[PDB]
Amino acid sequence: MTPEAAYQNLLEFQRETAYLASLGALAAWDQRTMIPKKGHEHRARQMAALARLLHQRMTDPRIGEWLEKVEGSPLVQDPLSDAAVNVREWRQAYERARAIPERLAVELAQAESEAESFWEEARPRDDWRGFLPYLKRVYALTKEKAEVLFALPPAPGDPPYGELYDALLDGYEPGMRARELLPLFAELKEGLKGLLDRILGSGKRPDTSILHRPYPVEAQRRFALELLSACGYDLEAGRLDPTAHPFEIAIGPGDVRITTRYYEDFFNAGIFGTLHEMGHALYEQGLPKEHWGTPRGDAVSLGVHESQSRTWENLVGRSLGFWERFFPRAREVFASLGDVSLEDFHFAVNAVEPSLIRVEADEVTYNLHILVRLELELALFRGELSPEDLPEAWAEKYRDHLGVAPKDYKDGVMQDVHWAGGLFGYFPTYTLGNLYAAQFFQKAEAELGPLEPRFARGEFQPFLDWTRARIHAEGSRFRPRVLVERVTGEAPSARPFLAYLEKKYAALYG
Amino acid sequence: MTPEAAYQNLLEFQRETAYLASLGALAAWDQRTMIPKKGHEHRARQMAALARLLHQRMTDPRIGEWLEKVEGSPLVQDPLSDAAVNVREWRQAYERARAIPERLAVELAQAESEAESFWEEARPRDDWRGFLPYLKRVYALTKEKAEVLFALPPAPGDPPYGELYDALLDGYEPGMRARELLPLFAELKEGLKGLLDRILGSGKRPDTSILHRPYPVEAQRRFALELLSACGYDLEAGRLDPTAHPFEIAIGPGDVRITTRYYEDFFNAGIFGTLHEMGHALYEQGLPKEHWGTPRGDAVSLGVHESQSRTWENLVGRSLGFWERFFPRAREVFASLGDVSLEDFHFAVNAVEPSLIRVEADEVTYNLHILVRLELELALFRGELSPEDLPEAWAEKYRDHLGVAPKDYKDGVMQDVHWAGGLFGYFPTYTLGNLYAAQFFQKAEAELGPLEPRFARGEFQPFLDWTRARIHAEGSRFRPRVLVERVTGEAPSARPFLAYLEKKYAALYG
Ligand SMILES: [Zn+2]
Ligand SMILES: [Zn+2]
Repeated sequence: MTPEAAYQNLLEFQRETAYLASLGALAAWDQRTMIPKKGHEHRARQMAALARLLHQRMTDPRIGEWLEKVEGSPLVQDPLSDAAVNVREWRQAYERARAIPERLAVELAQAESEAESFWEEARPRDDWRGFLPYLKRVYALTKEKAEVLFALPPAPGDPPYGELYDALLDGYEPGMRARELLPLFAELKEGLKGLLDRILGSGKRPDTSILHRPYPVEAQRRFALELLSACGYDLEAGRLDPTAHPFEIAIGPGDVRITTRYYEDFFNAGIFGTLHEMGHALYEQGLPKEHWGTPRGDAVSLGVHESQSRTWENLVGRSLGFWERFFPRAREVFASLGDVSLEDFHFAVNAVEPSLIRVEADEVTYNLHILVRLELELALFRGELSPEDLPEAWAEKYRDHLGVAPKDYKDGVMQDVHWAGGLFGYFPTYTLGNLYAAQFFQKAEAELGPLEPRFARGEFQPFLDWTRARIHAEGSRFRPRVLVERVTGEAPSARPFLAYLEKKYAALYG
Repeated sequence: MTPEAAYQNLLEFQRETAYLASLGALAAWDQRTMIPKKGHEHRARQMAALARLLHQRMTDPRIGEWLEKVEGSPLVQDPLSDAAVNVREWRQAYERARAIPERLAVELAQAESEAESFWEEARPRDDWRGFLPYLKRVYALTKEKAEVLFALPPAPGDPPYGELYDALLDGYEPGMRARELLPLFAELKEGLKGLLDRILGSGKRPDTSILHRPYPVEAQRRFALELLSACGYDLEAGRLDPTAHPFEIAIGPGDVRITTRYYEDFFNAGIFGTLHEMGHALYEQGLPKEHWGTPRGDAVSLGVHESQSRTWENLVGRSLGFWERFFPRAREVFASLGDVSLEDFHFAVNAVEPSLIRVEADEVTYNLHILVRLELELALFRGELSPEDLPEAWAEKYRDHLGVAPKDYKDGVMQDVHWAGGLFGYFPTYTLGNLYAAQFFQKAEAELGPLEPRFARGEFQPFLDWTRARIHAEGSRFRPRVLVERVTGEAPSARPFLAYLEKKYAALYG
């Protein structure tokens, strides 16, 4: 068996797994939108059976045989080639899937399910004491999983793991290590606190009460569809439906779906949430279809994915140019806007406020919430902090980073599901997406010409085409750090994000 | 390995296949309702990958090992026991799936796909000449499949095959043979022609033009939902959505879905079509959930399934009692009914008319369309008729059975897709469903008391509970012929259907 024959067998087998898994993607979409109230228990059973099948296919020893025969062949010598890109990822997933003992996968999966469902009810009850045993168990098995993965050799071509955490972080953000995040976030922290301090001393507005007037849900839907169409989302290849928790989900080429949630009495949630999910969807629709089902045709990381959602939510969607374009229409469709000026509205949708809850934070304060979760997760995995001491260390860092501290557990350390779901090394990606987005955006402006005037006329397609040629077309060919450097000429940095904020908020807050 | 251990292994393996297949059911639902216009090609690829997986699981040699160890064991000696019912079906599907050579399955699947897509365009063009080669090929491979299946021993406990056709018919209608259909349909034919002849000589009405006034689509939807709720469809366990071609589809316990099609200018299609699909759904919702995924928990045949759709479309839905109940509401919601009396409306929805097109036929003429297709299919498989001579033999039997003959191919021998899709031995089930339905209905009235008065007050739940205890609860425990006899005390017969028609139409047509 030549390396070419083995590469074909491996591509066919891996592509078939992706097709079967995408029926899982469809069922997950349906579970959150169309499913009958009484159909959930069966759906879970269906998902569980699919998961067993995929676990068999992802650990089939044939994958090792074929990989053994392809690796070191000429076919893969060029790291930039499709085959090298694919095999690099296939090897790394195979090795990680085979290295976890079933005993450990099963206990971890069970502990995360128990802690998630206990957390649903315990957060409204402010019940740390009863939640902690569940979180303690999830941490432990997560830590045990980290050690297993750490002891594997990293993928050929990437920075080695520096410490335990990196083995978790690498799953969500290939190639990203703590020793790169440290300087990145230190620079961001200093710049955000200085900018917050200047906003706090401004004595200017914003009139957020404008956003809490009435905004009929059905008019929000119609207005969001106009926005989706003008920005370039292909509605013939997607759809928009209501859900309890907005998400985007890619079913396959020609089928990328958005969901959102509207609030009769809050403009932001449904409009900017639709735009945020549109950004994700635009990435998925711009990936190269001839590589669907392979690593060359998959999104490269959560950071880059979040860079595309945040590009369209904030850098476009919350910009002066965007609203110069669409504010007249909004006054036509929303009675609560009849007596509202463009300047008031643009300032209102960009209000800044230190607050306890991350998922409600403005773009200036949001990333400080991520820093504290990062700082705590590193303390945990470095063995310097214990889950029992998490509530005090949480408020300590909320006071130093944001200048406000929780008075309870509900709106404090228990506010997010992530840790109960065993999502450690996940949070930094939210911030990486913001830093990447501004860095991409700055190069796009430098190559395309300033974009505010173009947005004001509704011309979004050149910037969209630019993100396709620079980012979406590449799939997983380049690790994020390398992709950022190929598009922008420099390694990931916080300065473009800070420059973007400093200019935008120097103008709004005088 | 005991027989008990083998039966458990076999139940676990077979139930898991059903769960994976039900993700196929979900994707098929989505393909006809929610899928984006550009997502079809991927969906087909997903369906194709699922089909390969299922084909592997359905022919896994382990099924033969486990069956070998269970068969002849005490566990299965009682033919009425769950294990016997299950193993009977598992063996028969395994043997039929293993007996078809891949060469033959692949050519047949290909020939049916080619002939279906060629038939879509060729029927509007009246293009027999170009369609015939495609149909000729599908017949041949279908005939070859019949011979393979015929040469297997029939399932222990059922009538032997009498001739080639029975091997096809048995797949759609377990245990049903041509030599039972012959007397059944001969009796039906004589009775329908006599009743048609009396209707034709009546000189009474019906005013069908009432049904072609306007009926706003959205009011049809709201009215159908009232009907669904009153008849006992569990909307918390289902849903109703528009589609191009109505169907029902069961995804799992708690999740049984209906689709329908409304016409602004034709009342019947969307209302009675919703009721027809509701009948299917009511069967699926009444199957016993603790046996989901096994033959004991599956619908037993297309005839019985169609008996439940036709029960609710016609025996309930087109009855005087039903409209005594719901006609006032219909006059409240439909302006075109303001000047219309109950007597006019009930006669209109029950109009009878010999016509060329089966899918538009009234309940008195519809089954004669099935007889001719049966007569032609038997001629083909007995080697007495050739596909080339099908257009003449078609019009000959349309003249003798219905007294009207097609003038072209479009609205003649090419009107239905079935033969191009290789659905031979399928059509008789439509009529078996009508005969069963009336036979069930007659026993229900004899045990429950006349139902017209109960319908007139909206009391549908006792009859629904009766169909659950008599039919739905049984799953596939009894072959249809045996199930009809356990519920009604007699073997399937045409007389209850004819008695039902004779009384209903003696009154409408004087
Ligand atoms: Zn996001
Ligand atoms: Zn039907």
